[PDB]
Amino acid sequence: MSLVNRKQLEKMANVRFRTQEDEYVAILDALEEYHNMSENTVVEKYLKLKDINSLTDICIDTYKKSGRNKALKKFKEYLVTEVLELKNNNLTPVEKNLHFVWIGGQINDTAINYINQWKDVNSDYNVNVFYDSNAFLINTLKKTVVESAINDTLESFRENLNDPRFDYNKFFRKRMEIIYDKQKNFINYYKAQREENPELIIDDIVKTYLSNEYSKEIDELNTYIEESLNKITQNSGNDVRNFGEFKNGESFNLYEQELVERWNLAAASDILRISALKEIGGMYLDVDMLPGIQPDLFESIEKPSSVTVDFWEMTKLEAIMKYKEYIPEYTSEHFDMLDEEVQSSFESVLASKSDKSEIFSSLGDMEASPLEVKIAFNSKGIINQGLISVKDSYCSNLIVKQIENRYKILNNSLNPAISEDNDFNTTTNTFIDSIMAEANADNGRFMMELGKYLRVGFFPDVKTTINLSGPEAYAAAYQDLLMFKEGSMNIHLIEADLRNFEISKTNISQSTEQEMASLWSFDDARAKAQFEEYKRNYFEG
Ligand SMILES: O=c1ccn([C@@H]2O[C@H](COP(=O)(O)OP(=O)(O)O)[C@@H](O)[C@H]2O)c(=O)[nH]1
Ligand SMILES: OC[C@H]1O[C@H](O)[C@H](O)[C@@H](O)[C@@H]1O
Ligand SMILES: [Mn+2]
Repeated sequence: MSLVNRKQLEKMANVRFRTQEDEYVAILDALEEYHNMSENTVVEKYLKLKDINSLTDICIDTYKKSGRNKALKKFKEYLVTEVLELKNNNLTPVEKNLHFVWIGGQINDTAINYINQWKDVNSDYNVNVFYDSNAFLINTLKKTVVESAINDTLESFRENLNDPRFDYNKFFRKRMEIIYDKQKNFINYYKAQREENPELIIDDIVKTYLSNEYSKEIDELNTYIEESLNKITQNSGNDVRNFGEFKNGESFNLYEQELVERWNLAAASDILRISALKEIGGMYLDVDMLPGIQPDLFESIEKPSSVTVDFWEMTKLEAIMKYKEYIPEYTSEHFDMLDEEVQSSFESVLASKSDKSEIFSSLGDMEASPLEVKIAFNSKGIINQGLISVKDSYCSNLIVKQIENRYKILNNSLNPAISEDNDFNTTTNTFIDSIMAEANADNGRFMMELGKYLRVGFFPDVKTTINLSGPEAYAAAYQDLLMFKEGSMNIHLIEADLRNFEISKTNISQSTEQEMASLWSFDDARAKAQFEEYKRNYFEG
């Protein structure tokens, strides 16, 4: 399963009676010396593969009317196969680090209780829980602002709360306008202050703002900052403000854009996590992820037919937490819908086990390609809630580059829109017009997905983050890898290509309670339920 030799290819692209051009002879040359490269690093072999590819597309280019073009194009495919061979066969130890991120406010007990499960079965792994010591008040800032906007929109309706269609669609639309205006009022303040006193940290600007505009007590905010700092210190805290390579890189301004202006802590988390992986190596996990259940644990209990495979994965966890109680206040919602007979079997199995290690598996020694970042999977494809990479992996670099390039395209259209000082609607329309003018056949779908950006976290079903800093940057990077290029914007890879980068399902339990509620986004059914709750509160409060 090695790949084609110098004269093995030379008989493949043999065209009768016609001379061998310089750029063709370069392919063969580079190909032979690749086979003498069993001294070189895994990266050096990829870069030799990239170049053979860069010479082959340059041979075709110059000779559009060449008989070699059929074999020259079949060779380009053999090169892809070889990357996949280079990746799977040449594995190095993954650094024993677990990376979590919680930024924007205090860490809640739930996250720590999830994190501690990883701690309890991975004593040989170092754990970082990343926080930003300048920015404990963003979550407070957003919540105050959203609630102020909730109350203002309801003040607008009220005499029309009954009817007709002052429905949940209309509410979130109006609320968006108010939110935009408040956010832009804060952003303007932030920038006025940073220009005046460049020494002021995020939280200083924020608490002064909350005091001036929402009558919050600075003393209580200060107390909150001090408690949050103490709590994260007690829990493997690691400060973004001491991560120097991150502070000084080209992604820090983007990270702050998301933190300070957009209040999207998931997008800020996306930008930081890949950088942690690039700089330290190891395994990244969202705080709503729990260890993998032992393969042979529930092997005696059979999934009944009246149950989703995903319902079953949820119940497996809930049965562990009902009987072993590892995580307090874990839901039993789905477990309780089972039979007597089926609930009995779970207790009976969760009985013969005494150690947490008989329930949850350990990561132990892991290995990956110096080329790759491994990514978790769910039914909708790849997902960056789990990631594995060795320090300075080739992909970690390609993913960083993808994210920065995606932001460069966004900010190029967004910023001129914003720096005209208009309301939500006009700014949206200018922004979209601009995105539309810069769109082309290469970046089309991605551009369509960018136009909802001003609404992220504030309106139902707005997922822009996925295309900017999330899973799509990862797919683009894998395509960069497999196509010997950089800057893919048009994803043509299918499921089978991406499967090469999967973390095995046994290493993570993804079907957790906290996974089932998104911190940066919300669907329509949730938006409807929220609307109705807010009306009641307004009526009763
Ligand atoms: O206030 C917040 C909210 C989210 N996050 C980060 O964003 C990640 C993704 O959150 P979530 O799992 O809700 O996103 P989802 O899986 O629904 O896309 C979390 O794990 C945290 O790392 C954060 O740091 N602070
Ligand atoms: O990229 C946006 C989000 O996408 C995914 O759903 C991940 O669960 C989360 O870690 C990330 O923040
Ligand atoms: Mn999640």
